[PDB]
Formats: sequence, structure tokens, C-alpha cells
Amino acid sequence: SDFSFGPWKLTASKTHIMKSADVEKLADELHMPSLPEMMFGDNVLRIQHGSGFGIEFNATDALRCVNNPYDWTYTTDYKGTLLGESLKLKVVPTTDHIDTEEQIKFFEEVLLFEDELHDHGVSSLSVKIRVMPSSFFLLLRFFLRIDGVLIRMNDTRLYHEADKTYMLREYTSRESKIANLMHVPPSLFTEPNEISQYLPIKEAVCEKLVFPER
Repeated sequence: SDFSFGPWKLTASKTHIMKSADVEKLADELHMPSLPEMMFGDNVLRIQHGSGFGIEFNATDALRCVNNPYDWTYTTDYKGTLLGESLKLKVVPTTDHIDTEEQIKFFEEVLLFEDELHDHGVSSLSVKIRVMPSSFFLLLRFFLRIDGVLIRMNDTRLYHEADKTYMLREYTSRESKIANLMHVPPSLFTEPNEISQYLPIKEAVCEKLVFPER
């Protein structure tokens, strides 16, 4: 299930969970004791150029950004994997915010991992992309609720418009202790596009991915 638009190539695969002994193997290769219950070690969302350069998302790469007594939450600040050889996107800092304020030509949502934290909450990494006639927008979201104690959300928004020679990658981290949210219905701890807006932004980074020349 793939798509192409002008200079761009979009590859995706949505598979199932890895084998049960298969991950004790990869748990060793990443050097940490446990992997999420549901490990889509084959799912990928990739966007590339006709000059090799581009960026992908997978759960193996994302999990190498979990700290290393370990992080049984699997909180990750992974922001994609750059592609290409001899021609790659360079990461420069910038002032350009992505203010999300237009018709959809293509869309898919790829799930990367999930874990239910021994039935005490949820921990999830997913990615969407909507492609449009003039641009494409993309969102890698880590979500974490621990039942009745806190919620954390790490979003990586990625955006590119046709005749700009750069994309924009915007990282935000939100977090709140749950006992600090007065009068929010419990359904909202399960709707992450709803609650996102009522949590404090702890961190925010804004880079610009300048393209190679020729």
C-alpha cells in the first residue's frame, strides 16, 4: 500500500505483532529487558525523494530513544529516521512554527507499538500522514496514560509545502498529573486529540529540514 506525488514517494506497511520468542531476541539486540506487549517491528511509514533523501518511522528505531532499572513506560522522543546516501536532509533550527490553520487526497495511519502497562494504563506510538495537492502533513504521536496518576503526550509534527525547499519538524511534549486536571470527563483520558489541548507544554523544539542541492 504505497502512493507517489511528483517528486515524492510514500511507502507504508501495516503488519501484525512479532513472534513471542522473536522479541526476546530483539530485546537482546537493543539491550534492555522487555519490549512492549504489541510490537509492530515490521510496520514502517517512509517518505523519500527521487534523490534518495527522506525520512522513515519504525518502532525499532523509536525504542532506541527510551532511556537506559529502565523505562517500563517506553517514553520516547524519537522524531524520525533520515534516509538517503551522500544527499541527506540537514537539520537547522528555526523560528517557523506549524500553526495548523486543505483538502485531503491521501491518508493512512500506521501503528508502531502498544503496551497496556500490566493493566495499569496505556503506552502507544503511532503516525498519521495526510497528503494534499500542495503539501503534506504528518504526525508521530507517543501517548502515555497511567490510570489515575498521569498522562504524557510527545507529538512530532512534520510539514512540507510544494515550492518550499525545506520541511518543518515541530516537537512538543505535554504532561500532566491526573489529579491536577479539575473537571475533565474520564472519556477524555481516552480521546488523545481532545485532551492534548488541556495539558501543559513541557518542551517545544522547532527545526527546519533544508534540502540538498543537486
